[PDB]
Amino acid sequence: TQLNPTQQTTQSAFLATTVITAQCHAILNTQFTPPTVKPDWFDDLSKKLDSAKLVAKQWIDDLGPQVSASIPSSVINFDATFQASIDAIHELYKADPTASGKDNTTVQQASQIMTALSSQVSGIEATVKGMNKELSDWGVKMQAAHDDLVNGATNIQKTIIDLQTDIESMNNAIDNNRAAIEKLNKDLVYAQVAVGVGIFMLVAGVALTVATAGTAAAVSGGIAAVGAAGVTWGVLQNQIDDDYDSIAQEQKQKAEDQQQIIALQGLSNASSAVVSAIETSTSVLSDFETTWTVFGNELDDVVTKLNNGASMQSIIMEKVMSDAAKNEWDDAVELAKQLASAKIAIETKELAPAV
Ligand SMILES: C[As](C)(=O)[O-]
Repeated sequence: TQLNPTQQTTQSAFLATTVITAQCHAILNTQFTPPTVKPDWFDDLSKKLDSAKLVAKQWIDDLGPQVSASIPSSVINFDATFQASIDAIHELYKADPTASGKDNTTVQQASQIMTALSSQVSGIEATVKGMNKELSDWGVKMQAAHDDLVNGATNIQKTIIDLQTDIESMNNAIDNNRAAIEKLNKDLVYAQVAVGVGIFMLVAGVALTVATAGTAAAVSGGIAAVGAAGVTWGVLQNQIDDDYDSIAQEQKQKAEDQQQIIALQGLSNASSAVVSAIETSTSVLSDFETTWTVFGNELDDVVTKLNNGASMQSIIMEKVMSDAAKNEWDDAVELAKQLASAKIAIETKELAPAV
């Protein structure tokens, strides 16, 4: 069975911010080690990686947990007043089911109940919008760091005239792998069934050189995918194998220092993935804001109707007052509670393509 509209935007928004977190961890799992003879460009490119890692940590340590928690708590924290409000309206109707007219006290109370509930929705709208603005601002900083890393690698790669053909091959495989991993994550974000509570993050370094992480001239690109009880470590290995198997063979033909230069775009695999995840999050956070805006305007419509002389009878038939809406809301709250307490596992490994 499928997610109802409020469930869908709740879950999608939350999973998308969880992908940002996963890819920030992937940035932190990106690394490279100088060759035995450290070249002119190493320190400056390393600083650019450090800058990307710094921005990643701001999300992991501060902004991320706050944005991600705001999505379910907006639903959870609205529940008590929403229920009491709808119950009060039902009770008003039961006591005076023919009440109509702006001077009728039942109408007046119903109007005041829905006006106050709408004012609460407007506050929630602003809260979500503010969160999406904080994400936006942070994402500008991450984009800057990403662009600087990309451009740094690109300029270095231009200066070694012999390797241009191998760099092209590596960067084709890198683009292929990025796209494949991105699809795994986007598929989850946009899934239309309940993900459950077994949500996890798979974070890998990917050897792009013969030299393993920590040894001279090594390059380790980062990848991450979110899944739930569908991503697996075996799936990630088969993709790495699919995309990089041939590059791993080619890299063995090259000197250690050369393999490193060929792999330098890998240092921004993780940050390109974070940039994509920022894109997706901004979109589904707008969808989530829209969930609240729609609801707010529905309540406003009830207020307008009452003030123009509508009967309570006409109001009790509206969508917001209906049994279906109550049951969808109740299901959205439950979904949101499960997300808010979900304990998201992080598993970290170092992977290499096949030989
Ligand atoms: C009451 As609602 C935010 O699920 O439309």
